[PDB]
Order: sequence, then structure tokens, then C-alpha cells
Amino acid sequence: DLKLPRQRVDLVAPPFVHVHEQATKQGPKIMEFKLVVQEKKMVIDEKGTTFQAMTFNGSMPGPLMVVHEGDYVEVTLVNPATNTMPHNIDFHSATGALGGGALTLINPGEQVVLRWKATRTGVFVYHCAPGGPMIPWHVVSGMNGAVMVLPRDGLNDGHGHSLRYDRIYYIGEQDLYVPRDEKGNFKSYDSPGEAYSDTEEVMRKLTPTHVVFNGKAGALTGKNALNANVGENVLIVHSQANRDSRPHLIGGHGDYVWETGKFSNAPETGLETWFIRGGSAGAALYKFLQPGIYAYVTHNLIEAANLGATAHFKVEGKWNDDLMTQVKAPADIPTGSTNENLYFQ
Amino acid sequence: DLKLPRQRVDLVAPPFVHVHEQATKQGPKIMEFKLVVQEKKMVIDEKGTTFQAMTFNGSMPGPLMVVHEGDYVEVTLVNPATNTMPHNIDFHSATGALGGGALTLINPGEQVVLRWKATRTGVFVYHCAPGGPMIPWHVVSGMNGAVMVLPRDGLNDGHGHSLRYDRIYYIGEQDLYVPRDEKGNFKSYDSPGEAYSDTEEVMRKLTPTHVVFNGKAGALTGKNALNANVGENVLIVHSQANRDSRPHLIGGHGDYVWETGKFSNAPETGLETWFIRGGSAGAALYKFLQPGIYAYVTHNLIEAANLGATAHFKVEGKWNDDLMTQVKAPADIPTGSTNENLYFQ
Amino acid sequence: DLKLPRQRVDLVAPPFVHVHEQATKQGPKIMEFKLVVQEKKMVIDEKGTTFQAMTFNGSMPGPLMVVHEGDYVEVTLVNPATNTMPHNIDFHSATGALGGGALTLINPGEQVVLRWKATRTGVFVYHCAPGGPMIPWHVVSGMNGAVMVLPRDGLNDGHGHSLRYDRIYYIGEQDLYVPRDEKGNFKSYDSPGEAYSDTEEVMRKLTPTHVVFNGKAGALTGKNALNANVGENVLIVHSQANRDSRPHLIGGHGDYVWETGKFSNAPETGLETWFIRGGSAGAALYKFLQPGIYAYVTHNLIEAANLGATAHFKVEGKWNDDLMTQVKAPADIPTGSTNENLYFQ
Ligand SMILES: OC[C@@H]1O[C@@](CO)(O[C@H]2O[C@H](CO)[C@@H](O)[C@H](O)[C@H]2O)[C@@H](O)C1O
Ligand SMILES: OC[C@@H]1O[C@@](CO)(O[C@H]2O[C@H](CO)[C@@H](O)[C@H](O)[C@H]2O)[C@@H](O)C1O
Ligand SMILES: OC[C@@H]1O[C@@](CO)(O[C@H]2O[C@H](CO)[C@@H](O)[C@H](O)[C@H]2O)[C@@H](O)C1O
Ligand SMILES: OC[C@H]1O[C@@](CO)(O[C@H]2O[C@H](CO)[C@@H](O)[C@H](O)[C@H]2O)[C@@H](O)[C@@H]1O
Ligand SMILES: OC[C@H]1O[C@@](CO)(O[C@H]2O[C@H](CO)[C@@H](O)[C@H](O)[C@H]2O)[C@@H](O)[C@@H]1O
Ligand SMILES: OC[C@H]1O[C@@](CO)(O[C@H]2O[C@H](CO)[C@@H](O)[C@H](O)[C@H]2O)[C@@H](O)[C@@H]1O
Ligand SMILES: OC[C@H]1O[C@H](O[C@]2(CO)O[C@H](CO)[C@H](O)[C@@H]2O)[C@@H](O)[C@@H](O)[C@@H]1O
Ligand SMILES: OC[C@H]1O[C@H](O[C@]2(CO)O[C@H](CO)[C@H](O)[C@@H]2O)[C@@H](O)[C@@H](O)[C@@H]1O
Ligand SMILES: OC[C@H]1O[C@H](O[C@]2(CO)O[C@H](CO)[C@H](O)[C@@H]2O)[C@@H](O)[C@@H](O)[C@@H]1O
Ligand SMILES: [Cu+2]
Ligand SMILES: [Cu+2]
Ligand SMILES: [Cu+2]
Ligand SMILES: [Cu+2]
Ligand SMILES: [Cu+2]
Ligand SMILES: [Cu+2]
Repeated sequence: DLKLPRQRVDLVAPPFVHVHEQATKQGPKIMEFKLVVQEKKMVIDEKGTTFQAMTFNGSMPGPLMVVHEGDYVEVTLVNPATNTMPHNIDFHSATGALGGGALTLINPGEQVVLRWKATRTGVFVYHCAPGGPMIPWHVVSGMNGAVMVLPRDGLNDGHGHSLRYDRIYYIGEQDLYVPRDEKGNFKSYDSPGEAYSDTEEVMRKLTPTHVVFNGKAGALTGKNALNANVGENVLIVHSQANRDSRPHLIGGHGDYVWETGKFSNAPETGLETWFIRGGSAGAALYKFLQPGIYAYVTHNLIEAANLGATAHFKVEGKWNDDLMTQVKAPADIPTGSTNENLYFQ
Repeated sequence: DLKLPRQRVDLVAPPFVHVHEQATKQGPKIMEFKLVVQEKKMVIDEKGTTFQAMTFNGSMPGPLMVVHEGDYVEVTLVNPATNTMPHNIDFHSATGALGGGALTLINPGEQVVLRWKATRTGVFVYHCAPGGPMIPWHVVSGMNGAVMVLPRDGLNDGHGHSLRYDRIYYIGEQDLYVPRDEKGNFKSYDSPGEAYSDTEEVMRKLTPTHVVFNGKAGALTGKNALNANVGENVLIVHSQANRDSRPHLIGGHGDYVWETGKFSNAPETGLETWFIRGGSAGAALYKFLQPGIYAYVTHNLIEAANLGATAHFKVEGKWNDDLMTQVKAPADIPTGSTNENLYFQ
Repeated sequence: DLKLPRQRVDLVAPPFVHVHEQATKQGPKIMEFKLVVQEKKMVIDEKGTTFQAMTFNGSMPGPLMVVHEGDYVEVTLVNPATNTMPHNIDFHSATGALGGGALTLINPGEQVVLRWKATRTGVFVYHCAPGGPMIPWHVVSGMNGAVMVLPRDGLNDGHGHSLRYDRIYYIGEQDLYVPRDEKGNFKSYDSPGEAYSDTEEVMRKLTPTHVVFNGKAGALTGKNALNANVGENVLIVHSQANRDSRPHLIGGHGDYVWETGKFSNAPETGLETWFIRGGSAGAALYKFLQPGIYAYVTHNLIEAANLGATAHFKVEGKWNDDLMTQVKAPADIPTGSTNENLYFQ
């Protein structure tokens, strides 16, 4: 009889995060979460390609859950009767029973309640894992998200100093494997089950057709760019449940980065690009110092520009010409430099 | 005239490890090992696909060798007359002569004796490297293993505390490149030499057809699952001589992980998934806290489930419901939750 | 009005590095550099395959720039009128305006001057990034290099001890995506623009046709091998602007390695193989202890041996038989060992 107070949590869709505290004086709680599996067709690129997705709570990625070390996490996983196949959930944050997967298999029309103790700090992947070849297929169909287990005293730099974020975003990256017809056009299917055989053939060759943030090419650009302001310290949680990624903030840095994502380790400082090993989450803090657009990418630039994996930040504030300035705008090349410039051919 | 006592070592087949000490009061020794190259056809998957393998001591991976810092490692490498081509050995643990490869080239019917000083602690790859295109081909045909050079005082956590394992397993991961015919069926060959040209064509495209532990899909499952017990601290050495991997213990963690595999560095704590850069070995300690089956995978789940790269641990002991419990078994979704659940579509 | 002394820098072609100091007593300077874009056909492999390359200063990689923390870096970027398209430059070392790219777009016949403050220590990638799909294309056509921002007191080991190199080399690794005809032969084009569509198709499948150091297979072998001597501490800077790499010095180690490349972090010690995440630079120090040839590779050995990614060091000095020796040259296998050797089949 676990005799701890209960605390409900209201999840929100990525890239935003439910309300939470960093440092807390609360004691351990039973933190109550609900995830509802949704099988649904989704648009994944700017040309309108559709996909038979499988998700937690209707999004790719599933929502970020936030708890503190020593909390107990009680998850009600629901599999609506309109879905077509069994699902479960594996928390990489949890200990035992294949992360929970061996205790959460549910058919359409069922729900189950799992409790796991948050004994390990960091950001962690969660994902569906029904068994055998269905494990990769459910994951790369969209059934993955992340959970953050904060120390009770919040984050620190590993050298005795507290670190605090003013804003948090969760960037879930998804590798997708979309069959093509003989002409090269992406194929559409009327159900996930119908897509499976052709999709497995693409999966086998290990080369995604799309690599996207928040479920679709362009999802976090334009009207949906991520907002920030000069002076704000922003935590960027990045997950990839199946395949490596190399995040980079174009025009910025990672001031403090937990590449492997685990807060019992000191973060690395001043990174250009970091590395999220497939099957994990990591996190980076950065304090914005300049206004403007920033692109946030995986720095395989082919994947970023051509397969979907670019987000934007729109940062308001005043430009700092000490950090960077255009000394001279574009102008003619002086003819007096001709010889000198021939040495650099 | 190196005047140190000699100590023979009797190698055993992976994933087990020859008898050794962690901390030792022995002084430096000439540690004597023998490796015998074996070219042999091997079954690599559950459908019975065969492969012309090339191995050290008849296994994929070659056996784990264990010594201590400051030992000298005297290796007799033997190339039986029934083999068909030259072989050698490169120790990433060693200094000079291309790791030993430039001193160990032997034809069928020859043996050679190499000695190297174990000046660097950690787990390290060893592999054949005859020269030019034969280097990748011999490696991805199976000619790679690992050596562990322990500190004399055993492992520590980088923060002044000793770490000791109760059990050790060596997981060698192998990327394989098996030609297919026009219909997609894997092709068989009567000798390694006959397989070479078609195999190089597959290698060139950098996408393995199989990714296996201990030489074959399913090798470390079923009857050959890895045994452990709740309370035991288990060291899991993982190597990959040619290609990256991202190990994960499903239902567990890496309590202490040397991702780059080198014991002069403190391990990272509490990892979900780690990263073995191709051409290296790493190691993870984990103390089992729950009984049951665990899967140990590379967390490209396509490779794990569909190309062969899953092992199992079978852990005996008592379940701990404080760490994880099924609060409610699968049940109907209440109709009273309909509206609420519509917000998660 | 930034009132600091100016210091010109004379760049040199990789793998060599312009003259510089490690520790310095100079105060902050405006360090003046010029890069001139060159579009040019280049030979990329030993069979004479040509490529429509795009470069900074005529080389792949672009030259290494070296400054100290707190310097201001004033770069004149020149786009000669004989080139065919716009170019710019993004410094991962810089803060704001997409690393400089949003302030440096120039047409053929133009030059621009950008200044950025070197507030972050480490080795960093710089690369062209005109916008959209041109970003990966310009990068994988050769438009990338690196900049090193040294602490003013030079490098240290993270444990209060200075580290100093006697020699520095910059190894830029380039993934190339060369179209083939129906027979498999590489195709030639009369301009970069003409190559683009076919090249993008290769890029999309994420598998390079070539992986090269210093712009071509064999560039840093034979007459162009890298020289060193026993006793010298050599810094090896490695960059990869678009794709992961796993450097390894065959016969050596990384004594001190900044895998993520950022000197505010302590280096790792005694690595066999390290990992350069695509979009970054890293660096390794190694003190040579044995003479001879060393190969320096990415340890995907297929890429190293078969797609171009092998360099050599030629190290002069005296062999140390204590570290490694051939105890017995190749000889017959004794018939007295037959039984014993049957246990290793
Ligand atoms: O609009 C952003 C911004 O809001 C300020 C309030 O004056 O801080 C607010 O937003 C940040 C970013 O979400 C949060 O960290 C604070 O909790 C919240 O009060 C502010 O500086 C400003 O102009
Ligand atoms: O059967 C495993 C198990 O054996 C015990 C002995 O009582 O420890 C033994 O095995 C472990 C795992 O190999 C080793 O570390 C010990 O050296 C060995 O004595 C035990 O707890 C038990 O039931
Ligand atoms: O020829 C290499 C070598 O040169 C010595 C000078 O006696 O050092 C010189 O070269 C190294 C490697 O570039 C530099 O670090 C020194 O600055 C330079 O003086 C030497 O030991 C030797 O035989
Ligand atoms: O990529 C193969 C080839 O297929 C075509 C259609 O025949 O386009 C497909 O692939 C493109 C790259 O992924 C997508 O942009 C497009 O949506 C898809 O139809 C050809 O245009 C292309 O050359
Ligand atoms: O994968 C191509 C295609 O080949 C076939 C046989 O024609 O199966 C081959 O590939 C499968 C996936 O690797 C293997 O399971 C099988 O052993 C091999 O024959 C087709 O079944 C498959 O669609
Ligand atoms: O690789 C496909 C096939 O193409 C051929 C020419 O028809 O060779 C091409 O590819 C080789 C491997 O990349 C290169 O060495 C060569 O330069 C290129 O023409 C065939 O020889 C090869 O089997
Ligand atoms: O003996 C079964 C106990 O374990 C259960 O968790 C799992 C269920 O799938 O049981 C084994 C552990 O031995 C599996 O590997 C899982 O870890 C518990 O819920 C429990 O009630 C059991 O007593
Ligand atoms: O001068 C040859 C000495 O080196 C030998 O090791 C190798 C042999 O292949 O020799 C060079 C080093 O210069 C190669 O690169 C290897 O390191 C030693 O065995 C030795 O006896 C020599 O004197
Ligand atoms: O308001 C424009 C200011 O920014 C300029 O740098 C860039 C130019 O492309 O401007 C925005 C920042 O808001 C872009 O994202 C870049 O960072 C400066 O040169 C400056 O003069 C401006 O005032
Ligand atoms: Cu599912
Ligand atoms: Cu998982
Ligand atoms: Cu061999
Ligand atoms: Cu090697
Ligand atoms: Cu350009
Ligand atoms: Cu970049």
C-alpha cells in the first residue's frame, strides 16, 4: 500500500511541455499520467505525403512527461476500440519487465495501469514494443516520446552550481520509411496493417525516406517556429528512439549539454554539435545572446534540408555588434588584389 | 631478455571469459595466449543462411583476452594449412607496427609469436588486417575480437571507489554483407575467395544484411540466453570492429559505462543507451534489481529485431513491486472517460 | 569603434597549418583572414574520377584558421567573378546570424567582410550555407573547413597540467556523392549546376560514393604522407561537416582526445578510436613512441580501404622492443601441437 499523495498531470502536445517545477520542496508523489494510443493517417511532408501513423496521444513525438527523482509514475495506457492492433509501453527510465512493456500489452478496447519508480535522473525515451518485428515497426510508425526525471534540487552544472531554464522545448525526431512505387512516388495505404509488408522492406535497408521533427517536415517552422528572447536560457530536449542524430543550433551553441541525457553526469560545455545515440534522449541548455532566426537541425545537412529535419527559432531582442557584425557589405573585389588572390586558387 | 614470470592463459569461447582476477597482487607477467585462425562455413540466421566466415579460434567474435596493466602479452598466432589465405593480427591495445599487423603476417602452414606491452587500460578491439581491401573484408568476415587490460587494482568509479563485477559477458557484434541473387535470395559460395567479389559490392553500399551477436541471429537467446541473478553486478563488454552500435539493456540501465572503453576515464552513470563507435570496445556494469527476461539490443530496433541483433538475459530472483508494478491489469475503458479521452486524439 | 590592434594571418593549405602560438601573452587582436571561393573540377580518386567541386581557397577541406579566445576574427570572403553561384560562410565558432551566413551572401564578383568574436574555445567547423537544399549541396561539394580557438594559456589536460604539441595536422574528411550511369560508371559534368540534379538523387540515399581526406583518395599517402618523429606530440584536428566519422591511428592511440572538440571540457585519455559527430571538429594529441608507418583511418574499414579514407604517417626513429617485438618470425606449426590446436576449431 503505497501511501504517498497523488498529483495529477495534464499533458500537452510537443514541442511544449506540461507545467512543472525544476527545484521542488515537494516530497515524493504518485504522479498520474494518461496516454491514449491513436492510430491515424498523418501528413508528413510539404508535398502532402500521407502515412499510417501510430502515436501516443495523437502526436509524433508523444508528449514529454516530467517528474522528479523518487516520484512514482502511474501511467494509464489506453488503447481505443477504434484502433486495430495491440500496443504497450516501455519506459527507458524504469526498472524491470522490459521497461513496462511486459506488463502493458493491451488490445483495442482495453486500458492498463503501470506504476514505475523514478530512480534514475535524466531525459529518457519511452516507446511501444509489442514484441518481435512489431517493436521497430511501432516505433518508426511514431510510437515514441520521452520522460524527464529532474533532481529535486533542479539541474546543476556538475561543479556545484545550479542551472535553471526559462523555457523548455521538446524536439522529437522521427525516422520514417515510406514505400515508393516503381516510378518513385510514395505509396498510400488504407490502414497500418496494409502498409506493413512494403514498409518493412524499406526499413530493412536502414535508410529513412523522411527525418522529421514534431511529426512532419516544416512542423517547427513558419507560423510554428519556436519563440524565444535574448537573455533566456532555453532547455532543448531531443529524442530519437531508433536512429542516431547530431543536433546543432545554427548561430548558437550548447552551453551545457547532456549528450547521453543523464543528469548524474556533468554536462559538457560549449558544444557546436552534439550526438543523440538512437534509443535515447539528450538535452542542451543555451542562453540566447542575439536576436533573429536560428535553424535547429540534425547536422547531416542532407537530412536537415532535404528529408525534413529543420526547426526554427525566432528570437526577439537587440543585435550585439560586439559578438558579430558585418564590417563591410557586399562590394566589388579590388583590382589591386588580383595577384594576391591568385595564390588562393 | 625479458626476465618476468610466464603465465599461460586458456581461452574460452564467447560470450564467456577465461578465468582471471580483477584486482591482483601479482606483478607483471608474460601472459601467454594462442589464437588459431579458422576459415569455415557458418550459419548466420534463423532461416539457415550460410556464410564463408574467417575467425580467430573458430568463433565470431574471437575470444576475450584479459590481462593487467604492465603485463606483456605474448600471442602465438597460428594459420592452419587447411586455410586458404594469409592472416595477421592488429591489437588496438598495442603500440607500434600497425598494432602488430606488420609483424604477424602468416601464410597457411605458419605460426608467429608477437609480444606487446599492455600499457593502456580498457577494453580494445583486435582484428585481422592483411593490407588494402583485405582489411575490411577479413574483419567483416568475422576476424575480430577484444582484449581487456584491467588496472592492477581492478576497476573504479573515477571518484575513488572500487567497482567489482560478479559476472562478465563479452558481446561481439558483427555486421555482415551477404550477396543476394536477382530474386533477393542470399547466395552461397564454396570458399571465401569465391565470395569475395560479390561481397565487396555489398560492402561498398555500407548497409549490412545481418547484424548479429556471437556470430548468428538468435545466438544468445533461448537455450543460450545469458544467466544472471538479482543482486549480481554484471560487466557487459561490447565490441564492434567496423561499424557503430548503440547498446541498450531493455528493462535495465548502464550503472557505470565506459562508452569509449578506456578505464583511465571515469565511467558515465545511469545511461539508458550507450554508443560503441565502430573500431572499438566499450563496457557497462549493471546490478540486476528485478528478475525476468531482459533483451539486450543495439537500439536501432530494425537491426535488433529484423537483422539479428538481440540477446537475452534470464535473471532469477524475486520481483520488487516498489520499483515497478502493474496497478491494474487490462480492463475496459470507462464510458465516463469518453469526453476526457477525446482531448488526446 | 573597436580599438584593438590588427594582426594579419597568412593561410596555408591543409593538412598544414599557418604559423601561430599556443600559449600567448598577446592581448586580444582583430585577426584578419581572407577566404576566396573557388569552383573547380578536382580529381577525387585513384582511377581519375573527376568532380565539380566548390571550395574555400581551392582546397578540400578549406584551410584551418587559428586564433585565441577573446580575439575578433575579421574574415574577408571573396567570390570571384568566374564562379557561377552565390556563396556565404557559417562559422560554428560564432554567435548570431546563422553563424555569419545571414551576413555573408555574395554573388560572383563580390566580397564581404564579417567580424565575429571568438568567445568559445575548441575546434569548429566552418562551411557555406546559402539556403535550403543548397546548404547540403555546397557542403558536400567541398565548402567546409575548420577554425581553432585556443585558450590564451594554450591547451591543458583538464587536471591542471599544460599540454603542448610539437606538430599539428588538419585532416578534413569529405563525404562525396558522385552520380553513376546505368553501367555503374561515375558520370562527369561540365559545371556544378549541371551536376546538381543527379547529385541530389545520390545525396538523398545517404550513402557516399567516396569518403576522402584532404580532397582525394590517397591524398595523404605516398609522397604526401604526414611526417613525424618518435618523441613528438602531434595534434591531429579532424573535421566532418556533414557525416559522422570514427578516427583511429593504427598502431597508436589518442593520448588526449576532445571528441566533441571543445577545450573547456577535459579531454578523454588513451582512446583507441574516437567519434566526430557530423557537423563538428574534434582533436587528438598523441606522442609517437615507435617509428614506422601508421595508417590513420575512419574505422569503418570499408570506407577507409575502399572509399578513400586512409592517411599515412611516416615516423622516423628507433624501434622500442620493450613496447612490441616479434618474438619468433613465421615458422612451421609443430606437429606436437596438433591435438591441442584441435580444441580451437
Ligand atoms: O514573453 C516572454 C517574456 O515573459 C517574461 C515575463 O516578463 O518571462 C515569462 O516567460 C518566460 C519564458 O516562458 C518564463 O521563464 C517566465 O516564467 C515568464 O514569467 C519576460 O522577460 C518577457 O518579456
Ligand atoms: O549460481 C550463481 C550464484 O553463485 C553464487 C555462489 O553462492 O556466486 C557464484 O557465481 C557468481 C556469478 O558467477 C560469482 O561471482 C561468484 O564468484 C560465485 O561464487 C551465488 O550468490 C549464487 O546463488
Ligand atoms: O625535423 C623535425 C625535428 O626538428 C626539431 C628541431 O631540432 O624540432 C623542429 O620541428 C618540430 C616539429 O615541427 C617543432 O616542434 C620544433 O618547433 C622545430 O624546432 C627536432 O627535434 C628534429 O630533429
Ligand atoms: O525519388 C525517386 C523519384 O520519384 C519521384 C516521383 O517519380 O519523386 C518521389 O521522390 C521525391 C524525393 O523523395 C519526393 O520529393 C516526391 O514526393 C516523390 O514522389 C521523382 O520526382 C523522383 O526523381
Ligand atoms: O529481401 C529481398 C526479397 O528476397 C527474398 C527472396 O526472394 O528473401 C530474402 O531476403 C529476406 C530479407 O532479408 C530474407 O528473410 C530471406 O532469407 C532472403 O531469401 C524475398 O522473400 C524478399 O522479399
Ligand atoms: O560499382 C558499380 C559497377 O560500376 C563499375 C563500372 O561499370 O565501376 C564503378 O564503380 C566502381 C566501385 O565504385 C569504381 O571503382 C569505378 O571507378 C566505377 O567505374 C563496375 O566495375 C562496378 O562493378
Ligand atoms: O513471477 C512473475 C513476477 O514478475 C512480474 O513482472 C514480470 C511480468 O511480465 O514478471 C517477470 C519477472 O520474473 C517478467 O520478466 C516481468 O519482469 C510481476 O508483475 C510479478 O507480479 C511477479 O511475481
Ligand atoms: O627498422 C625496422 C624496425 O621495425 C620493426 O617493426 C616494424 C616492422 O614491420 O618496423 C617498422 C618500424 O620502423 C614497421 O612500421 C614496424 O613498426 C621491428 O621489429 C624492428 O626489429 C626494426 O628494427
Ligand atoms: O535587425 C536586423 C539586425 O540584425 C542583423 O544581423 C541579422 C542579419 O541577417 O539580423 C537578424 C537579427 O535580428 C538576422 O537573424 C541576423 O542575426 C545585424 O547586422 C544588425 O545590423 C541588425 O540591427
Ligand atoms: Cu504500438
Ligand atoms: Cu527501447
Ligand atoms: Cu584474416
Ligand atoms: Cu583497427
Ligand atoms: Cu557555397
Ligand atoms: Cu553547420
